Amino acid sequence: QLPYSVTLISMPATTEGRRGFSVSVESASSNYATTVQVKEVNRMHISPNNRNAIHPGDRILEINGTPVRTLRVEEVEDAISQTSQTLQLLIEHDP
Repeated sequence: QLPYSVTLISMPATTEGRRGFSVSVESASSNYATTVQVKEVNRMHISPNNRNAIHPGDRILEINGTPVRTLRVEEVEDAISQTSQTLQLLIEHDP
């Protein structure tokens, strides 16, 4: 009924604490990330090209090409917080 949009972005390496967003990770079974949802966004910490590509309520489907349901909760958060690494994200936009 409503549009379903998916965006692939690449976030360049930055300094510690400045990835530009946080997540809420729900882990239904075991310690795997079932769903990864963007919680907060600091637009000024995001490069101009990606500043309008990630919003609160968006869900992260894949991190650097890996579906998040196969990652442990710590691996998801490590990837976001390891600002020395380029971070590729597959983002499902919320309608």
